Amino acid sequence: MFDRAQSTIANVDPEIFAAIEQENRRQEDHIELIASENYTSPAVMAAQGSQLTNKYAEGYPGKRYYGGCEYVDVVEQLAIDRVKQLFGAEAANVQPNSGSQANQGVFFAMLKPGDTIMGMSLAHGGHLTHGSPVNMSGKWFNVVSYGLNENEDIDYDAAEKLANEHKPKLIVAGASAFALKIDFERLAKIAKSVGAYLMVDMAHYAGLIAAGVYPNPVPHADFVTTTTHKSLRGPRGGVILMKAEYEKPINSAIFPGIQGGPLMHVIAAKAVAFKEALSPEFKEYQQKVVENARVLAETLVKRGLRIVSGRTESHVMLVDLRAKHITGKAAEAALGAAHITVNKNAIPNDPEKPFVTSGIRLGSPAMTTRGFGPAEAEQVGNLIADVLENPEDAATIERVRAQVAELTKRFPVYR
Amino acid sequence: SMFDRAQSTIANVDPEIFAAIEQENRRQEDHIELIASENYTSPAVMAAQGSQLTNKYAEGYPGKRYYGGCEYVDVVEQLAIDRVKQLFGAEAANVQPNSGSQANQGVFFAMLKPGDTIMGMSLAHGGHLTHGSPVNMSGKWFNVVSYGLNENEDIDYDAAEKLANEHKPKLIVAGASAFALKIDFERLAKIAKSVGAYLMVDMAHYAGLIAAGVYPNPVPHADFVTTTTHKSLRGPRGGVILMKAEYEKPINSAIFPGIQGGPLMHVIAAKAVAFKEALSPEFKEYQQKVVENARVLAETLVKRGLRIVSGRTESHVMLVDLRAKHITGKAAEAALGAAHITVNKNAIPNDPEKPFVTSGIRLGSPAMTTRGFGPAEAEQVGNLIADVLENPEDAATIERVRAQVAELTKRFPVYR
Ligand SMILES: *Cc1c(COP(=O)(O)O)cnc(C)c1O
Ligand SMILES: *Cc1c(COP(=O)(O)O)cnc(C)c1O
Repeated sequence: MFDRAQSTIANVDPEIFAAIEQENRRQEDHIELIASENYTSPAVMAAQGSQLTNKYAEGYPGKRYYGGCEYVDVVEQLAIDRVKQLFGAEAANVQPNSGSQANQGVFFAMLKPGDTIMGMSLAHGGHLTHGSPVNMSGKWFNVVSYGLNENEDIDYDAAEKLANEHKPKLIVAGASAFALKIDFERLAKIAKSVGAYLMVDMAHYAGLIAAGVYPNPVPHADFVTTTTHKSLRGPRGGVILMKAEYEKPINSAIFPGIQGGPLMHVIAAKAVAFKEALSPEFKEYQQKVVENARVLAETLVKRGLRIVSGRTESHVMLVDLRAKHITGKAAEAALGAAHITVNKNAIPNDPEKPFVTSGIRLGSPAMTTRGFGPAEAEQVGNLIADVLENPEDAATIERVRAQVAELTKRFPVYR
Repeated sequence: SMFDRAQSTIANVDPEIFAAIEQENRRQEDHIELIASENYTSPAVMAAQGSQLTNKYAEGYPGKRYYGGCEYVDVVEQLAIDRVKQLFGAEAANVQPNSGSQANQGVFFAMLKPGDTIMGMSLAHGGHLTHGSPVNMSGKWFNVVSYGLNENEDIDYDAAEKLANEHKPKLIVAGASAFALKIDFERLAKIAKSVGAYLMVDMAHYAGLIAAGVYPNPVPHADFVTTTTHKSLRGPRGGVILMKAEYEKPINSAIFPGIQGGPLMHVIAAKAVAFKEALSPEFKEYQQKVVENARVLAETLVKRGLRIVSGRTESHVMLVDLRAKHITGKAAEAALGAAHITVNKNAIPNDPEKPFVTSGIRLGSPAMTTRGFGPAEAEQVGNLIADVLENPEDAATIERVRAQVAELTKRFPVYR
């Protein structure tokens, strides 16, 4: 059971082996445009497959409850130091188990149940964790939301009025389906004017920010949270960045507040991902992410679709499908049949029900990771439009699927 | 390239992290681990969590996902669910919790509101941080009443019953991180029912023993049973909630969209592997050995003049009262560590020492048993520990024990 020769997934658990093999193949054989998805490196995966899963290391480097933490301390401190370097942060906590736990760490440190918070409207591109009434963020706190103006940019003037009316203890900024640069400096001014903390959840944009191709919230915010996966291209998990004055409450909130033993193998994987993100090659990658998203958007507009906000300045776009008389749900299904993975998403003032929608969200991080360039981004844009224009036509779906197969064979994810 | 498995190795990409991992692998070999919450998980479990399943966003549940493309991760998660239900006889399960802490928090988010009253076992008497500490969520946002041990150092069920009637808790937590005896879950369920409270049993420490049928199963008696997948269950690091079917909907909703986002599908694959291992006859043999080795270790320490809190062990764990040897828990932990025996200090009931000093150490057998120790080695270990406790500052003693420990760790490698 503990011989690495005999204890292989195939020998121990053939069913789980088979499912993993089919998932490996599924990742190769579909073009992934879900904007929150990426492919992480073999080195990152190897780190989280390590024996570091065996170590209980409650506490912090040099300040652990148990002995024997000399080497996991080196690992965690490298992760902290590198993520501080990436974002210019005064302090960091690399223990959060997920983006959700990173956000909850800030809330636990700084708020009490019933306190008022502001966040971006879910209907307008905010995330579940930014105040949904079925998420902790909204169930146990009093939430006021701000959204977009008529031009489909953030309505900063409206946000300012709401902040003055409701006096939130904390303002959340960031989004999961918003294509433009967010004015973090302006949001910091608004927060300061009412005595609120500013927390920026940069999960979608963190990789772009690390590469300098999207604005950095760190100089402006009290707290910045993120996933380590998504555009940062790391393992699944979370990070809190914070001003030095908040180092003690934040660290205390993560442990012993809301977590126990950190996942040290995942933290090793975070450290590896941060080393990758510090490299010149990562900056080139993110430049390509931005270019590919722009080209994809441009192509869809040429084919008669509309981009919410009118343009992208990031990795992501929300496509208004109404000109093609197809719902987001129907588009997602037809594209999936053609081996293009997207997700439905409501648009501002969507006429359709919430599980139907009039939009799809698309992002470039994953296709860019597997090597697509602008010529491929354009091809993909045209293949999408081909499906949208005849979504139930077997021949169309088959033609697109065949073209997708040529692309996925030419651009394998893992070698 | 950055995505060529030939070139993207830890050693090539991140030599500093590679070096630290190699040193940790060596550290695991070279010490005898007696921390009762520690174990060594299998190469197959590690391989699963090193897989490409880390790339998949799979918010929601099997067949009920937000995104497409979840056919294969659905197979994985449902296998995990089915196997853990089979292991414990549970009516329903949620295998998404990121940790034991998140498993507990899922139950609280589902069933309680801030300010509600809960009961849990006293931390001073063997309860866990997550059972109501004022600096943990469990205690900061809820009103906590604790119950503890009687004069015999067993749970004072009569006192727990009186407290439940006085305080009318919405939910009673049972389970412990430093308690050696069988807990009477049936009795606690009667107490909870009598005041209309939910019973949640946090079985993290005991879960592997329970799966093997060598410690009592709380599942027939509790509304909710939470656990880690690591510790005695010997899986990857993460959590599980087991629940009566009538609570399936609130529990699942509480985990997602309530307190988590995308599940860690690679870790869930690793959980499924660990559960398959736990279903095997070899795992039952392992847990029988865990119980035997803990008993032998305890017996040996008693022969050498130490005392076991509660007077005996009925599980994988023991709390050793060190007072007869005039040594603190802190001092014992340090001296043993110098001799390559890893333990942790722990307060005893009515400890005369300050909280970071203590009069006890906690010891457990899961890890040493995993690497192949039997009763002869458990007895040797007991004697080596006593040798150190009797002369903790004596260089010759520490060195002699270290040499003996090195013979044992070379004989019983963790990974081959
Ligand atoms: C995906 C996401 C999260 C949650 O991350 P999980 O690791 O899925 O818990 C939080 N915030 C934002 C903006 C996200 O996009
Ligand atoms: C270790 C433990 C936990 C916490 O598990 P983590 O995975 O470290 O969050 C909860 N309850 C008990 C009884 C434990 O022993």
